[PDB]
Amino acid sequence: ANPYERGPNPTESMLEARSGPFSVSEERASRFGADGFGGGTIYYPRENNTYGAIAISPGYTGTQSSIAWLGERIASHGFVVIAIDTNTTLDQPDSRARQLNAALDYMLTDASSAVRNRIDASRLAVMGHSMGGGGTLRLASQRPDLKAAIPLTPWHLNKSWRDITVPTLIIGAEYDTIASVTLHSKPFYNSIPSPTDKAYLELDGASHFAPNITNKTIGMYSVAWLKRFVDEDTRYTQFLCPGPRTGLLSDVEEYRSTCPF
Ligand SMILES: CCOC(=O)[C@@H](C)O
Ligand SMILES: [Ca+2]
Ligand SMILES: [Ca+2]
Ligand SMILES: [Ca+2]
Ligand code: NA
Ligand code: NA
Repeated sequence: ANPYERGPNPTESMLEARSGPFSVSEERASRFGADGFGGGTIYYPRENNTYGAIAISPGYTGTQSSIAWLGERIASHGFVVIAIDTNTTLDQPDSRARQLNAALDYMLTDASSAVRNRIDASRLAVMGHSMGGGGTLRLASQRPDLKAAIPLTPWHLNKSWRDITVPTLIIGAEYDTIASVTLHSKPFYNSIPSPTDKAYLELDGASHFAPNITNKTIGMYSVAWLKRFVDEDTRYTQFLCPGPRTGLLSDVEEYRSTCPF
C-alpha cells in the first residue's frame, strides 16, 4: 500500500465538483509574522493525517484572494496549501519564487502545530498564476527536491527552463493576451528537458484571468497532478494518461504529456 494515499478512489465527477472529500480549515499567516513574504492563508484538512504541502503565488496586482478558490479546492482533496500575498503586489517573477520558498519554509516551522502536524515535510510542491507561475518555474529549477510544480498562465522573460527536473504541469489559456502561450507557456514547456515528467494543458476559450475564478478543468487537473506526483498516487494516472480529449468541442484546446510516467 502507498503510505501517501489519501481519500476515496477518484472519479471525474469528484474531481470537477466544487469541493473534494476533505473538510478544510484555515489558518491566517499575517504579513508581519511571515518572514520573506506577505503572509497568506493556509488551508488544511481537518482530518488528522500527514499530507503534502503546496504554496501558491498570485500574479502582478493580485493578492491571495485571486487564487484562494484554488488553494481551498486543492486542500479539500487532502493537501496543506498556503495561498500567499507577496511583499508588494508589483513584485517580479523571481522575487515571487523566493517568496514561494519562504512560504514553504513558513509552513514547515513557523505555522501552528495544527498545520505542522499535518505536513510531511519531504513532499512539497509549488504553483502560481502569471508572474507567480514564472516564479513557480524558477523555484522548480532551483529546488529539484520539490515533488511537483504547476505554473498557471505563467509569465517570465526567461524562455528556457532547461534545468527543471521536477514534474511540471503548465496550464495555459488559448486567448491570453498578457502571457500568450506562443511566447510564454509553450516555449517554457518545450524547454523542460527529457526525462522530466511534464504536461501542457491549454484551456479552450480562456483568458489570462481564467485561473482567478472557479474552473473545473484547472481544479481537476491540478489535483490529479499533485496526487500523482506529491502523493505518488497512481490512482490518478487515469486522468493524466492519455489525458483529456482535445478537439473542437473540448474545454481543452490541447494537451501534451510525457505519459506514461
Ligand atoms: C490577478 C493577477 O493578474 C495578473 O497577474 C495579470 C496582471 O498578470
Ligand atoms: Ca471548510
Ligand atoms: Ca512578511
Ligand atoms: Ca479553441
Ligand atoms: Na495565449
Ligand atoms: Na503563458
